[PDB]
Amino acid sequence: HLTMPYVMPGDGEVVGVGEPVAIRFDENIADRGAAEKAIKITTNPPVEGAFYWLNNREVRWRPEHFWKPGTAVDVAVNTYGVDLGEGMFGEDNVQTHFTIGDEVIATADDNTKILTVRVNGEVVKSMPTSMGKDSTPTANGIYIVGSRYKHIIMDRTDVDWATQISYSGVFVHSAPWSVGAQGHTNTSHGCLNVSPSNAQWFYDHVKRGDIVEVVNTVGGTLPGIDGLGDWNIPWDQWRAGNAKA
Ligand SMILES: [Ca+2]
Repeated sequence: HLTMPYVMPGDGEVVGVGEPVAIRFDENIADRGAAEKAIKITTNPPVEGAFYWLNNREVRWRPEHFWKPGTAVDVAVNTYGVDLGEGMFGEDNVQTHFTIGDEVIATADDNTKILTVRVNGEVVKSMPTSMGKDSTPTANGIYIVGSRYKHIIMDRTDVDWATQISYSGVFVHSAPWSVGAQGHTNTSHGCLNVSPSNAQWFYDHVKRGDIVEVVNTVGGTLPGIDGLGDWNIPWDQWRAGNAKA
């Protein structure tokens, strides 16, 4: 009858301008309103933001637009002993403080099959890419950079320099097998294939909460409730929330 909250990002982290605050509970939350009320987010410079649930256990908070670099965020999850519905009570409080770093937005345009990395509005890197085949396309939309792996076995394929950008399993990563197609032809299951050198560059130069935007593919749009797809939910839907849904 107790539920523990877990907050991301980590205390003292510097994250990108797309990073939502995430409060994840280890049990389903029946009274989302109570949970939201128990979570106090302070921003400096102050910016309006709102809660939206990605699933029964995890709520996100973010502003209407990407964060401003330098913004400091304090999160107080004051859930200890709070009634969260159906006889479940918050086990404890948790807190985090984090800050926003540089604006890093990488745009993959299916028209050019180039991923262009912009840091604070400035092009710093361009890399040929091979995106999802027509039958398995990469969805368009805004993706948030999540975890990274120097090496990972995808699921069985060994992969180097893998930067995760969706929970659905889209990564930017080393793809030595499609170097010839990069910049020319889509060959993947959905991942953004780039050269070993470019994948290592990307891995080294991004951080959690940086943004990848995919445009002009034959896919649809990445689901807002993917896990890293938050920004695809239009603000008016996000702000309205789903506490009573
Ligand atoms: Ca109850």
